Amino acid sequence: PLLVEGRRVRLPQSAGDLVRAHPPLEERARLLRGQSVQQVGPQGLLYVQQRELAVTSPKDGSISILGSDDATTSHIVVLRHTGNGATCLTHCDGTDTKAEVPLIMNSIKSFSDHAQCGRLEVHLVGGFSDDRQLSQKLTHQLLSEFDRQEDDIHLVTLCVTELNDREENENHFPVIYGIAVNIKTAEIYRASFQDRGPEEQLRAARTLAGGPMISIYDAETEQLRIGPYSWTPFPHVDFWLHQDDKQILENLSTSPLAEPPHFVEHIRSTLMFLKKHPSPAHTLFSGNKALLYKKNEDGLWEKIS
Repeated sequence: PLLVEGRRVRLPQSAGDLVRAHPPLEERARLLRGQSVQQVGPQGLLYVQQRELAVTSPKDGSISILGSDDATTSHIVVLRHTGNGATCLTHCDGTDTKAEVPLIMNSIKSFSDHAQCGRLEVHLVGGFSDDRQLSQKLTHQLLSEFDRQEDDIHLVTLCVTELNDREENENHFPVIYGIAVNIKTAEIYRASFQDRGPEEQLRAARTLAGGPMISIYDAETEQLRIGPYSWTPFPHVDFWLHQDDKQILENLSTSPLAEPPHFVEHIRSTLMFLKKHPSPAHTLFSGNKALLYKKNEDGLWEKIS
């Protein structure tokens, strides 16, 4: 079940009510929202896209920081066992939360040396008070699915939906769009990411075409493993490529007035990828082999094999 200050959470309950009733949650939210955003560079970074999961631990010699950005109505989730340091960062968008929380749980529970030290801690950030209730629904689903687990999960950070909301000109949008977690130090902090590779377009197209949550990183081999992926041709991809920025925002975004400024440019490059690669399974991959990337000496991703 989900625990706050060592006791069970009553669900359903709004995130704001939870935070107001528990001073540790309120202080964490105040401090997190108050941080200035750090521009996290590529060294030791694994950037996790929407509908992806990455897990590793402090003995990883390649990755020291997990991060995700652009959480508009979606939530970034961090589950950490403070004893062995196993740390999973996930960017959930409400596609199938009941399937996705078990994936996060199993990614951490497989690490042993877990009984003698530490505990399971969970952190949830993202979203805002959006007109379509998408963030609030995601918050409820994540809290409920974690609370139905048998193991004790201690809720440490909760900065979602109404807690993550700001207003300008009667227009609401998120405060925190992105966070990083340092796996060695356990720090979780506000962050933005300019270097989101590798295979940024392939991975974005996989999710725009409707792919489910996937785990992208093999901590044992310190290998990023991309694909093989498959999809059918994206409907009306040429038509959407010919629409103007306002039409793309209103129809291809969950919240047209809350997206970050580069949203349309990002989706145009994803649509172009889909247009160029309507059937990637046997054109972008060989013999069903994943594309393999490892960190090089200077902390950048490099393709192997």
